[PDB]
Amino acid sequence: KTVVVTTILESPYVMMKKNHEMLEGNERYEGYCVDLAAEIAKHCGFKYKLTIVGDGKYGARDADTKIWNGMVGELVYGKADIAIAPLTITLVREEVIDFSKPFMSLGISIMIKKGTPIESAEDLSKQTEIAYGTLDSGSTKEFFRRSKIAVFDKMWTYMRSAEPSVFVRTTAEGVARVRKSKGKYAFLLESTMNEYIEQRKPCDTMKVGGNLDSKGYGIATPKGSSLGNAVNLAVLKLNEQGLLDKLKNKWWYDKGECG
Amino acid sequence: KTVVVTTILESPYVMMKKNHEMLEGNERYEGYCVDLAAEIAKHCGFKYKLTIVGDGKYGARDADTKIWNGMVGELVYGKADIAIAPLTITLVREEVIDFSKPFMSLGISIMIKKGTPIESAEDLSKQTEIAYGTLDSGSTKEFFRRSKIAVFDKMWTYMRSAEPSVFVRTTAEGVARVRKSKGKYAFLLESTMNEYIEQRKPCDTMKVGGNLDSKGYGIATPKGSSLGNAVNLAVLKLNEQGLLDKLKNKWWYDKGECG
Ligand SMILES: C=C(C)[C@H]1CN[C@H](C(=O)O)[C@H]1CC(=O)O
Ligand SMILES: C=C(C)[C@H]1CN[C@H](C(=O)O)[C@H]1CC(=O)O
Repeated sequence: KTVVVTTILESPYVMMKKNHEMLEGNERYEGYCVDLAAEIAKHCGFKYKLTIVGDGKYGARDADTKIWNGMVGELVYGKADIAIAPLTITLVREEVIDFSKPFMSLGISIMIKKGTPIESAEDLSKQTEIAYGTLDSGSTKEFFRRSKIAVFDKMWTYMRSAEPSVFVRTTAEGVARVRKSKGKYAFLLESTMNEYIEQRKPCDTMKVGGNLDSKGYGIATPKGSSLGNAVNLAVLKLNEQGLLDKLKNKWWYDKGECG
Repeated sequence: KTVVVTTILESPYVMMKKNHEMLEGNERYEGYCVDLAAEIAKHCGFKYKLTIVGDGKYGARDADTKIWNGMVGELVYGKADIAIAPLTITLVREEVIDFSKPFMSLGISIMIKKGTPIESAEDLSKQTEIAYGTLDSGSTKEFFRRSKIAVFDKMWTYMRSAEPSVFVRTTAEGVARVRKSKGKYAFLLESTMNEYIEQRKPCDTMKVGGNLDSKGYGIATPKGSSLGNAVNLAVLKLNEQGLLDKLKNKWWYDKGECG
């Protein structure tokens, strides 16, 4: 049957095309993950339908109810067959779903407004004049909440106690906060998003310092799914063919607006 | 029972300790992969024995006999339970063994003697005054042999036809050739090895340009092994704890000899 793909709108991975109202089906969407879903399906020989996760989440388990939300939840509970999105490969997700080998590398990174006198996480951690935070859901927040590393633990303590709230709900909100805060907000976000934004007008942000960790995004399937093996081999094939690098250049750099 | 680990001597992943003749068992060895094997075993709760692959290979299948050699072969044929080494995650290996999520990122990279007027693969590809090659076995050679990308295809054609042979048998041989060829040899090798060497005396090499691809090393087990799941979760746990970054710094940078 048609494979149900769950994904989520996030630039430049999945976006509704400007003229989407005139299109149908999968053709309504564009972006890195859209292109990737099409290549994976072509290599594994299946038809598929892109659907957008209802709750707008990636995947976390409620501590009380023990229910998985997000795209991971759609897989775990049988609502979707595959998740193709900037879904960070984490231990807690790997315990309940199957992940491909990573299709893209990333790490938590610092986005500043140009001119901000910050060069590293340790720099942020030692001060408060420049506020800093993360998405209020997702693997970045969890990284900090869970870290036993001294600098990241101090940052997490800072972020929980800082007022007003340093958390944002969306990547767009975080970028807007950076751009509007006159150098007094720094956003901690995945390096991929950071790099994407740095290439976009008004060219007033930049990624600074090293990344805080290293990890990858993977394609996820329900545990035991017969699709898993084929999609993993497809990811490795596409990587080896240079197609993943091509897609990254297409969506991040090829039409870069900032020099 | 005790888990049989197959690995291979390659610096700084696995090395015999200077006083190994006075030690026994796993304690004879040191390096990044030695440390990693110990952490994985501790997290998965097994005892293990480090053994060194007999044929000194990583893993490739003979086109005629269809027999797998190297550490991959030891797994496929039941001689070892787990392979812990700088074993590049490739499609052809993933078809016959199980790989963890990557424990370390890398890409094919160019090593030059300092002062060599080369900044990229495309630079090498356009000339012949500076000879360039790879290991005569391994994933780097296969990358070139198999590439359909124009620049890498031209490089492969160059390497097959260049005289004398541009291939080397070991990383040490490649480094020595770079250091001894007065800027007239460049070595194509994994970025991890390149970065390691760049930090060692006599500080006369360096990694130049971007990497030519992106990939990872993974821990490998025989297909269907019950160890697979646990070792994969261990790798993700160790990554998330910052232990993999710590090990890389330990073996590459902490005692760097070159500034
Ligand atoms: C943009 C969203 C909320 C995602 C994408 N990857 C991370 C994930 O899979 O949880 C989340 C980002 C983050 O936590 O900075
Ligand atoms: C050093 C050896 C021959 C290894 C390590 N990784 C690659 C592999 O797993 O094949 C080989 C290196 C290379 O091909 O440049």
